Amino acid sequence: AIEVKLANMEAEINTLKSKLELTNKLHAFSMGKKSGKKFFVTNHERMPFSKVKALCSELRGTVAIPRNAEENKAIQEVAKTSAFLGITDEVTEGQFMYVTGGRLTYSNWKKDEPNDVGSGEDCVTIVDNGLWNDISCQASHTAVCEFPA
Amino acid sequence: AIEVKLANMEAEINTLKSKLELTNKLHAFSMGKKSGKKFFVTNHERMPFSKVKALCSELRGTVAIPRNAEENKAIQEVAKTSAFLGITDEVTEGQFMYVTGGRLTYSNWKKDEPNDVGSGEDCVTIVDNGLWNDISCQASHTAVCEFPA
Amino acid sequence: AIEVKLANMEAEINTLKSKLELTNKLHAFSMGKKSGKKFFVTNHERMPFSKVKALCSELRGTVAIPRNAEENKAIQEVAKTSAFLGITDEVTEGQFMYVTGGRLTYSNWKKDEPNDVGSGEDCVTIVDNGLWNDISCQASHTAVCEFPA
Ligand SMILES: OC[C@H]1O[C@H](O[C@@H]2[C@H](O)[C@@H](O)O[C@H](CO)[C@H]2O)[C@@H](O)[C@@H](O)[C@@H]1O
Ligand SMILES: OC[C@H]1O[C@H](O[C@@H]2[C@H](O)[C@@H](O)O[C@H](CO)[C@H]2O)[C@@H](O)[C@@H](O)[C@@H]1O
Ligand SMILES: OC[C@H]1O[C@H](O[C@@H]2[C@H](O)[C@@H](O)O[C@H](CO)[C@H]2O)[C@@H](O)[C@@H](O)[C@@H]1O
Ligand SMILES: [Ca+2]
Ligand SMILES: [Ca+2]
Ligand SMILES: [Ca+2]
Ligand SMILES: [Ca+2]
Ligand SMILES: [Ca+2]
Ligand SMILES: [Ca+2]
Ligand SMILES: [Ca+2]
Ligand SMILES: [Ca+2]
Ligand SMILES: [Ca+2]
Ligand SMILES: [Cl-]
Ligand SMILES: [Cl-]
Ligand SMILES: [Cl-]
Repeated sequence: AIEVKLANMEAEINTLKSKLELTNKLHAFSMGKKSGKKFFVTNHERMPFSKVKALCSELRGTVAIPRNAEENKAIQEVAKTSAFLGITDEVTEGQFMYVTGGRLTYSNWKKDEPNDVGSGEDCVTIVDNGLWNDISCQASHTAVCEFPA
Repeated sequence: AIEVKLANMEAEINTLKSKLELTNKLHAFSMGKKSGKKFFVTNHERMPFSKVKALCSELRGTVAIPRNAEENKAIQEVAKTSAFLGITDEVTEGQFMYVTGGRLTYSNWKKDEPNDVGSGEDCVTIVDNGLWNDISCQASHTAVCEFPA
Repeated sequence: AIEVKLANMEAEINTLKSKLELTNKLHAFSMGKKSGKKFFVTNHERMPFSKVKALCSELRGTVAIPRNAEENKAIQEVAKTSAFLGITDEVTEGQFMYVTGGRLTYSNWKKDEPNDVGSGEDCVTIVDNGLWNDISCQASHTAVCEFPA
């Protein structure tokens, strides 16, 4: 009896795990995730980079990072307003790196940017037309997270 | 070994619990939930107050209640059209109360409202410009639910 | 110990099942699901019919099929642009059938359609009028999946 009950429960667990994964798939789809593409999403809340990072991490994602022009446009249409990207030049000034590791491949800087103005600007925001502007990490911008393809 | 399988099952259940909690958090975030703020959702369906209550209750939420101007604006944006609020004077005519209990504090009544017109109006709808009007609970208005912060 | 823990885990599993059902209801409501009505969802991606069937199949739904004018309008509004319907005449030219099986009840063909132009047209797209046109299954149109009422 006990070995049988346990086996049956193990089967119920497998089914439940698959059903949750399905729920996750349907949700991503409803929010616009394209086949074979990363899922970008926002709650339209503006906050400092430290909070965006903590927030996306809490949902098991990361701050949105455009790896090419196509993902840049995707993040642009999701954000609507100015949003932080998971890129900073905190280690060596001018050397932008992804918060998940590695040197910057694709970039879409605005005219006269990055300019590290004032006391300094080590974070990055995607703004109007999808162009980039380095900004203070302490400034508040829209939180956009990315989840794997 | 029975005991080893039971321990694995405890681990599988805990993992499931944590992933479902994550699914709930990601969904709220995608629906616009701001940090430390309750969030609002609607399917844009219009129905009598009693139905809205049942529906929200069934989702472990409650008909939306504006506790301040920010929340009121947020509800207004989600709704898009006239929607019921979790406020009524059903228990004692003239004394509006929250469906979850307590006398109404913050309010945003249109001029000359509430007016309990006709045979009476004991429900409340957020309408044009986000102002409020008491209306018959039997009329159909947009169902908007609120969930905890 | 053994038996008590097993009984607890059974209640844990049942509790999880109820919670996930709850999450699915909340998600459906946010996706726009109207009471007792089937609902349509899209990620706004355009792709060939085969990829639409595959994508909807993964999510345990089916390619959208309008059964009457009301459902046909619902699909139109969700898609916004041309979208494939779960209808084709791939089996027998001239004879449209549902992908779920069966001959065509409701139809909303644009004048002179279906015409199987040029090399051939075995799929159907609901256009920007709500009307239908048979088109190549290899063409890319918006993916709209359907879930039960
Ligand atoms: O110091 C912040 C930022 O200021 C300047 O850019 C302006 C801002 O991004 C914002 O206020 O919008 C303006 C356009 O409406 C934009 O010019 C630049 O000096 C920039 O380099 C700097 O990071
Ligand atoms: O905004 C005024 C009032 O409008 C609607 O009710 C109407 C009025 O009470 C009045 O003019 O009589 C009409 C029927 O003869 C009635 O429709 C409602 O929206 C009401 O709640 C509102 O206060
Ligand atoms: O609305 C008619 C027809 O339009 C589109 O196809 C075009 C026509 O078949 C025709 O004029 O020739 C064109 C190629 O030279 C062709 O694109 C399609 O929407 C078709 O399905 C429709 O029947
Ligand atoms: Ca620096
Ligand atoms: Ca810098
Ligand atoms: Ca700058
Ligand atoms: Ca009364
Ligand atoms: Ca009254
Ligand atoms: Ca009134
Ligand atoms: Ca054919
Ligand atoms: Ca054909
Ligand atoms: Ca045609
Ligand atoms: Cl900075
Ligand atoms: Cl009433
Ligand atoms: Cl074809």
